[PDB]
Amino acid sequence: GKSYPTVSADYQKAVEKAKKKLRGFIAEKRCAPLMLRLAWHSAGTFDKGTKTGGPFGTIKHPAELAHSANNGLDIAVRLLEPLKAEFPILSYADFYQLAGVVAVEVTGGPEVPFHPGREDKPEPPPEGRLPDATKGSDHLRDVFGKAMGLTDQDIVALSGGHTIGAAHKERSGFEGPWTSNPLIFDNSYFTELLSGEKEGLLQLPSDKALLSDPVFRPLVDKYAADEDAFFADYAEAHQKLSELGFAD
Ligand code: HEM
Ligand SMILES: [K+]
Repeated sequence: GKSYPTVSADYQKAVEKAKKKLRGFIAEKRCAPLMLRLAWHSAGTFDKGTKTGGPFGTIKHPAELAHSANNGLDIAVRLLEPLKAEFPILSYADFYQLAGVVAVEVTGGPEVPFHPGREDKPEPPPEGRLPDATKGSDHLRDVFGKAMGLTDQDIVALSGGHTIGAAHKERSGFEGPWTSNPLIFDNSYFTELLSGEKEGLLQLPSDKALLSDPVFRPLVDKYAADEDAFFADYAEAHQKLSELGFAD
């Protein structure tokens, strides 16, 4: 159950103006995938049992940026700082999650509902909570299930965020896009994953894990066949992720 906090009218006005400015900025800079990854890596540190981590603005801290999993996200933070400065009333936590919602929207994805009121927290979570691309389904459930508190459906739908963007050998070490159209939010991640490896496209071991797991594979098949079902389940999961630890 979520009970969202009240924010002032002025705060609500700034969310709306920031949403529009983020559309223009993220479209022009071609940085939707990185902005989605910043929001995801922000939220994905939540541990439900201790209620630590999650989307509370800490990823901008040099000490969280310096986590190995977060290679390259300093770029994201830097790119957003001038625009954030235009919206002093907004928390960083809300601004980065709004950026992730807008990243999905401006690449043609679902409209993920957005609620303001996240407070910036003073201290980043311990390093080590983000998923490891070399591991498989048990590990995915450890991180998205046992720590974050998301469902198996959420795991597969959120994995579809790889439909935009690419890996970089100087960041993670992996290299290349998952899809032929890495600035378009669609179900291609799943149709690629099914079709086997393609010259010039990437699959992580963690993506492949989806194919061999009895619960994940029917969802991959669903999303490959029905982009609308993918969009519905993605929007549900992204909203949940963006709200972990918030408004509970
Ligand atoms: C399931 C487990 C996860 C693993 C192991 C994983 C791993 C990775 C890796 C290794 C990269 C490449 C980083 C680089 O070299 O630039 C990456 C990027 C990406 N990830 Fe994930 N990922 C996972 C889940 C997610 C989720 C939950 C989403 C958000 C819904 C997400 C969104 C993205 C985006 C959009 C990119 C591309 C970034 C860019 O183009 O710079 N990933 N991920
Ligand atoms: K795509």
